[PDB]
Amino acid sequence: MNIFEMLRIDEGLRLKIYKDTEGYYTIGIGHLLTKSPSLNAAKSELDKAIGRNTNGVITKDEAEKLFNQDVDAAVRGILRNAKLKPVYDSLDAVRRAALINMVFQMGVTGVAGFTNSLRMLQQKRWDEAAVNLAKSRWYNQTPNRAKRVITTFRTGTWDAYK
Ligand SMILES: [Cl-]
Repeated sequence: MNIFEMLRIDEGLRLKIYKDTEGYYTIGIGHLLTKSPSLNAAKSELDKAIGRNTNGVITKDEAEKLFNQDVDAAVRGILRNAKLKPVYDSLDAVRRAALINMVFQMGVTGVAGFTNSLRMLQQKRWDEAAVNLAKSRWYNQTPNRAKRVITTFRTGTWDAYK
């Protein structure tokens, strides 16, 4: 298991524009295109991202390229953030992946927001963190996924993704 596989499971793969759990326009492997409710806005962001006139549809390869860019950006985002880097540096590899997953879904800013949990993570207080992390909209809105990530922080293993 690795971050790529992990995330491919949590986000799925879709080759035509679609709406995420928040009703936003996305494609590929959780690649967010726009929060604009406008589908043409979406198609516009898409062609721009791909480098061609897609007409809302992309190939596998294409999606994979997006994904690669997106994991990369998420790591880097993490390392460039003053609240997050330290956390990341204190964790083990599996747990690092868990952190990366959260940033890929909700962004730096959003994860940087979980102050208390970050601290707990930093202290390696796993059960405490798990609980605290569960007290969030994230958990309430996307429970199966959040449960998987949380368990990952809690156990430091991949069992949730079996
Ligand atoms: Cl879910």
